[PDB]
Amino acid sequence: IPEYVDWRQKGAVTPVKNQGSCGSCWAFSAVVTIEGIIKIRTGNLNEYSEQELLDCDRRSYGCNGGYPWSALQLVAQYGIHYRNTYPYEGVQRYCRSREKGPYAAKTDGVRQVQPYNEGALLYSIANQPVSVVLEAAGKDFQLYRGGIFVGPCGNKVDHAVAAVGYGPNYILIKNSWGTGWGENGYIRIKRGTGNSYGVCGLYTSSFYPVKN
Ligand SMILES: *[C@@H](C(=O)O)[C@H](O)C(=O)N[C@@H](CC(C)C)C(=O)NCCCCNC(N)=[NH2+]
Repeated sequence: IPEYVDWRQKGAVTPVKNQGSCGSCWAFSAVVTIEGIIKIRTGNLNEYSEQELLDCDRRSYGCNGGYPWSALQLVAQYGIHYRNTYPYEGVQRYCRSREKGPYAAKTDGVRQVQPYNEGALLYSIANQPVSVVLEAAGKDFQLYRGGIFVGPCGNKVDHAVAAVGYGPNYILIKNSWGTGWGENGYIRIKRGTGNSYGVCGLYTSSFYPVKN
């Protein structure tokens, strides 16, 4: 795999979103990987509905949090609507997939990256955007304004984001806190520290959709 991967340069990343007050990071995370893999497989970049995952993933808890892997299973089992048809409301409502006609996209499945393994994560990111989790509760993460982030942070992972690239000394992360946070909405997190958790627990739990 190359020394640098940046899926934004391959036109595989949609603009940065702001999840707002709702704890829907897991659905934003999931959607980034769906948007990425649909572009990689079909050549079209589209935006898909975080709101639909929020309303329709019964394993998750709406704005109270959820599971990227569960949302990814939803999309493989059923599909997902365009974001324009099922726009983000920042509040869990009832699942409106049937009202909004046929799904715009469907995946074939969900894989887990083998946890606590930096090379396994980078291999996956070389192929497509990957849903990853990290500890975002710490003030240093929240006030991040740019640079390679090394922490301080612990391993109490609480926030699902999407890795859309990496370099020699960082993993490139699309966050869902708007374009004002971090590096236009992105964070570069240090890798290769020999901490198998990853910094801020980045290697704890990573998933990507499969599409054939
Ligand atoms: C993340 C966010 O929106 O910033 C959001 O709180 C979230 O989805 N958190 C996850 C943990 C990460 C995905 C590692 C989470 O807390 N998942 C468990 C479900 C939420 C707690 N359960 C209930 N019933 N409230």
